[PDB]
Amino acid sequence: PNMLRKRQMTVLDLHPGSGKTRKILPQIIKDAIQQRLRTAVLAPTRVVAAEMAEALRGLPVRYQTGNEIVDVMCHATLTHRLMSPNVPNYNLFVMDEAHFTDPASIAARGYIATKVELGEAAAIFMTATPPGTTDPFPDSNAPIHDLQDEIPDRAWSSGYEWITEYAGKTVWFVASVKMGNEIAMCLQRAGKKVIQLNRKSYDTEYPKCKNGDWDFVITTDISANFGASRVIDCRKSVKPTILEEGEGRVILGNPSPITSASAAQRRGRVGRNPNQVGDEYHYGGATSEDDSNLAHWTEAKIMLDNIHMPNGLVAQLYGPEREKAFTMDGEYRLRGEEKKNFLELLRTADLPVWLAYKVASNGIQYTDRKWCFDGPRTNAILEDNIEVEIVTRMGERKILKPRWLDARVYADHQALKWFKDFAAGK
Repeated sequence: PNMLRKRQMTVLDLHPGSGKTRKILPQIIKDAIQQRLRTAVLAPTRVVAAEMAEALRGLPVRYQTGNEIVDVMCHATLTHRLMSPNVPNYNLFVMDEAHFTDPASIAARGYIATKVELGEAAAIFMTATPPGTTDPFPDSNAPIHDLQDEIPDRAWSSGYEWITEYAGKTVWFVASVKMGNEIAMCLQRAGKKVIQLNRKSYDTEYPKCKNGDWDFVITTDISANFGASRVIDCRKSVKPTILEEGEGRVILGNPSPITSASAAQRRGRVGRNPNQVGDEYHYGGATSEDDSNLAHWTEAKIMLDNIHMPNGLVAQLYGPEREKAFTMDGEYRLRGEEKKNFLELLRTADLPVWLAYKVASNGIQYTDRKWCFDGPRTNAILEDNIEVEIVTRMGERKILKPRWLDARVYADHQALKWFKDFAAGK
């Protein structure tokens, strides 16, 4: 209850499997309402806000993704609102999964930390792996066998007997959906039942695990729980990376080492049941915290620079994250029409922050799509081995050749489809 008073930043380092959302969160919220604190409760991802709504039943809470003083929203709803000209004076912020390195999450932590430092609010960040984490092997409810193994990143014809011999359930984190599919098909040829949880997520696949009739779930990301007694972790992921070369570019790099926080979260899927001994975590490479060129640090700073504060001052990243990229505070601030264009490119067109910033900072209007087509011929986007063409709503056929390339807009067929609609003026 005391943690709720202004000027306190509390990190609840709760090791994986402690049920923070389900037990600890409701008590905090009950104490907040009791103390009449205007409270923002922040969820990172799709499911967590909903899991919060059930956890917080009976409590006067308002969900935003009449008289309630507690608001539940995604990390990103807060950040997008903060940048706009349209946010309550929260006395308390509670951020669940406060390790997420989505740019809007990083920016949200910076804003919150800044408000707490000013003595304007209190905050509680809940996560097993808080920012500044370096330990991939945190505590668990049951001991876990940590095993360094060579992990395949493609189909195998022989060897790797330990993978297929195992009798229990395995979650295998792979570096890419493509790689995941090769592996899944491999395992299926070996008689294993496999679920690929990527963006067939809440299709059949998400609650296809609850039936329990599977041997492996192959996934790239986010670490709801399953029946797993074993995790296989390639310990790599493909990350958007900024290349400062030309007029600048964002690439999706070859698979690179994950952070210790990510490794800990992956490992933390197992060892959760104090009556189940022998769970295993097999990992295939080192972690790294050297990731200053990840797009998200710069994108977080772009967002923070664009949140106006009262003291004329610029919010800063949360302390342990400040070192991830040093710029002069305010460097990325946009004003007037450029800022309006930037927000529209973010909220309507859903462009990545970096790309929205490049377009708006070059004085381009939201509705002017010429930049999608007037880049150098080296920038032509190719899909299934041919130049991508669109027909604009004006009746012109154009090759998609953007002035700035952000690989996230052509990462998958669906990303490229959305970007083509955008380029055409749909």
